[PDB]
Amino acid sequence: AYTTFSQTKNDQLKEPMFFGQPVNVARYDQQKYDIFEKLIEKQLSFFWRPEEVDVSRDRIDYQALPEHEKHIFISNLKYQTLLESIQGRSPNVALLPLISIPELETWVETWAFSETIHSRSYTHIIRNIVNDPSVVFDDIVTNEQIQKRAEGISSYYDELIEMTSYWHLLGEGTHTVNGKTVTVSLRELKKKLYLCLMSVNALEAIRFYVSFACSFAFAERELMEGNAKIIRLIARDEALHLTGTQHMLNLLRSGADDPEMAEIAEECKQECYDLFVQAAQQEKDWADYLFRDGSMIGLNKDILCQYVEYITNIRMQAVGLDLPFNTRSNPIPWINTWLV
Amino acid sequence: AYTTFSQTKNDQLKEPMFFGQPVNVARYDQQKYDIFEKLIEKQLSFFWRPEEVDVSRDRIDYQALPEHEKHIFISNLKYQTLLESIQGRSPNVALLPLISIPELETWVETWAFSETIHSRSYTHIIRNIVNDPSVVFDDIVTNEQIQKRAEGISSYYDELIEMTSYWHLLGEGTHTVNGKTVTVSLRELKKKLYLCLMSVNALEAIRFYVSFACSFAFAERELMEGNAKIIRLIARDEALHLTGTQHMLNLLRSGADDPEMAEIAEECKQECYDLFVQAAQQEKDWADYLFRDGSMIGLNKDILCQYVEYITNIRMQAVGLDLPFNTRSNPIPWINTWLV
Ligand SMILES: [Fe+3]
Ligand SMILES: [Fe+3]
Ligand SMILES: [Fe+3]
Ligand SMILES: [Fe+3]
Ligand SMILES: [Hg+2]
Ligand SMILES: [Hg+2]
Ligand SMILES: [Hg+2]
Ligand SMILES: [Hg+2]
Ligand SMILES: [Hg+2]
Ligand SMILES: [Hg+2]
Ligand SMILES: [Hg+2]
Repeated sequence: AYTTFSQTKNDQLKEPMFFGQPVNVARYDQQKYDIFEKLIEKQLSFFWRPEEVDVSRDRIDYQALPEHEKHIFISNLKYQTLLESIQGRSPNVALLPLISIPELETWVETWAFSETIHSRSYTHIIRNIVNDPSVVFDDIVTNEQIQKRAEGISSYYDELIEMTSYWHLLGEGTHTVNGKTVTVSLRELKKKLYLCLMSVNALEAIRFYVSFACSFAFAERELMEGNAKIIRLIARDEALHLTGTQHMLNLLRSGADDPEMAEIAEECKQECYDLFVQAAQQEKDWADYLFRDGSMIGLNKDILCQYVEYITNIRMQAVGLDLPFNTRSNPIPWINTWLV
Repeated sequence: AYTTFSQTKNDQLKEPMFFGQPVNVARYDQQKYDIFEKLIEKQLSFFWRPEEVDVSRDRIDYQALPEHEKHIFISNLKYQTLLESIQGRSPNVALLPLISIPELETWVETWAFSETIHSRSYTHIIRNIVNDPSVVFDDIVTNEQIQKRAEGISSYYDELIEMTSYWHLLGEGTHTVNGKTVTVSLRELKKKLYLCLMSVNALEAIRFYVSFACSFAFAERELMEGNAKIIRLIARDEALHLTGTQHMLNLLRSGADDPEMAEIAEECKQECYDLFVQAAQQEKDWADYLFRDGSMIGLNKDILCQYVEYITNIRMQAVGLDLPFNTRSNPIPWINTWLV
């Protein structure tokens, strides 16, 4: 039931963010939610190209690095790479088919485009510090260590995409497919989207900020500056992305866009709380692999874990959830000079 | 049966362009087909922002235009806006789920992204020349003459998107759904893909160039110069887009990438020919509507129809189809001043 161009003339200012009539005309002179247009404008003003950044000295720095420090750096790089690979394609495949207002549709495509730039920035870095990228990229797919901290991400997406297909093909109701009953409920599909968005918010607001900490730690000891410039640029974009998800979630919760959503959100309550708790726990567990062969002066499992708790409470509070960790001060205040 | 991150370790250099294992890692250090990486790089170096273009004198230019010329300029602008709205979302929703090589996946997202900048530019022009933009945007969806093309284009995308869902959900074979038999054939799905591709090739290779001629006809008279600067940037991007689909089609029909597709394209060869000739005929009928109230300096239904046949012959030959019209030279060589 999906269409690339709905022939019905509708007031786009009256459609909900999701599940309404598919967007037909792309206009930007007006918007139901001005914030998405502001995010497109900001992101476009930040346009950058990784190839231009000078990472020529990073090879000398990396080579001089002690083995366990090479391990920490390259492992952080492999994870960032896997997350961006998924973020480059997923927002378009999972959200585009469900969006019903123009500014949000375009923001999703701009956001996803920026992710492919990040992925491209990692190839730029890898190529300039290793003799063969092929070894780095192949290890990403294998090595359960990586897949372990990331387990569940592709899960939330894949499930949303499949239920969305059944909905477009069969419509709401109970059906018979090859002799088996299949139920299609819009209420359950709306729940699937909210949970997905929450997982994405956790990915960009928490999982990525933990990785930045590891990157900037090297920058503090005046090493890997080429990588550092790029990470600052990526972090500047990520702040825009997390703002977008925070607004999507809070607007859906308010009930002003779709009352049924506010009702479902109250039911999603414990589930979204738990997925944030699970993500936080996965980041900590990943620390065990990062510091397998040893840690660094100002960075170790303990400090990283404190930062995970510190940032998770901040992110969860921003979307109205209760805080799972003890309140604390920033454990690595030096990172502030690198962000913003 | 689609996944945002396939857990199987595969050689991305040995996968077909389409219908293979879904892309897992996003890397840009190598590629099966260099053309797509080349295209991503060129498109990125061309980055521009419509806001930067001064269109402050276009308002007075438009008001002073005779009645029939306003009709021409605005009808053309609305058709362009229509196609751009479709091209900004469709390649993503229709192709991403079927691609199996990383360079092609990112090119498609980069391509789609560039189209949303084109949509943004038309909003920039429209509100700088009409006072009440809503009137323009609403006519785009309901205009009977314009829609005499919207459904045909949308139909090719929609049918491919629907069959793709059945294939991903049920797989090949004879199934039953709510008392009805439903057959799923990969061979038929392959044919559907070859068709959106031929259709989109005709769209960017022919439909858009016919509209460029009209825009630059005004620029040759020193009118609507802000509009002209923007169409020049747009046309520069389109040359890259059509290069992309031309390569996809030739790789699929030669048999180099997928023997089966080559066998399929050979059997539906007459259908592909009729499809291209049908697109040229619609552009001819349009020129008719465009000049129903009179012509202007440098353009008329006859000169325009001659350009359609000239450009159509060139594009069809590029993808292996016989020429439908008589060969001739370029009817309007002055257009090269604004193109390539
Ligand atoms: Fe990113
Ligand atoms: Fe992001
Ligand atoms: Fe375009
Ligand atoms: Fe295009
Ligand atoms: Hg999501
Ligand atoms: Hg998700
Ligand atoms: Hg860290
Ligand atoms: Hg198509
Ligand atoms: Hg025209
Ligand atoms: Hg024309
Ligand atoms: Hg064909």
